[PDB]
Amino acid sequence: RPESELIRQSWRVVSRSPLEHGTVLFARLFALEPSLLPLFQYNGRQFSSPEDSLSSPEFLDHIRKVMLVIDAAVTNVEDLSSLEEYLTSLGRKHRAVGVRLSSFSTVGESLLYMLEKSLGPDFTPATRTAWSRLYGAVVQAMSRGWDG
Ligand code: HEM
Repeated sequence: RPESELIRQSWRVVSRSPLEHGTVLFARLFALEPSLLPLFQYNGRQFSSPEDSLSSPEFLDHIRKVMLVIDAAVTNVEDLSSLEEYLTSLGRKHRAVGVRLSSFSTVGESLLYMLEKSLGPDFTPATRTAWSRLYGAVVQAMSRGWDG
């Protein structure tokens, strides 16, 4: 795919600083859907406010993990048979921690938000569309984990 290069080129900008950019993604996510905050239960404690998650090493590690999985998707943008089974398993894991599959739409919007804000004018409509397609494919693989 040649929309694979829009993804690779737009990801290089953000992939150099995964935590900063993933923080934008999660800040956006909780602004859009505050009910996701309690799903991050580290040491059986709930974050009261979004900003509390940003002081949590475990939550920031989760942002790193998310950026690593997105980086794997970018690396395999032509692929996604390398990752199908891993994503399913990642879906099952999220289902288990209580994430509703529908929340991954908000995540998608957060990721697109974050890429728009990082790329400015370089986040063309084509780049947007490419990412929506890639993210959609990632979620489709993960959705198998909600065993449907
Ligand atoms: C609504 C959005 C999400 C929520 C509420 C969420 C929540 C969680 C929680 C609570 C865990 C277990 C604790 C931890 O490892 O920190 C987890 C694991 C993980 N999440 Fe997320 N997550 C979300 C989205 C994502 C997305 C979109 C990705 C990937 C692009 C992702 C990648 C990971 C990874 C890599 C793990 C470790 C899975 C394992 O090996 O056990 N998460 N998530």
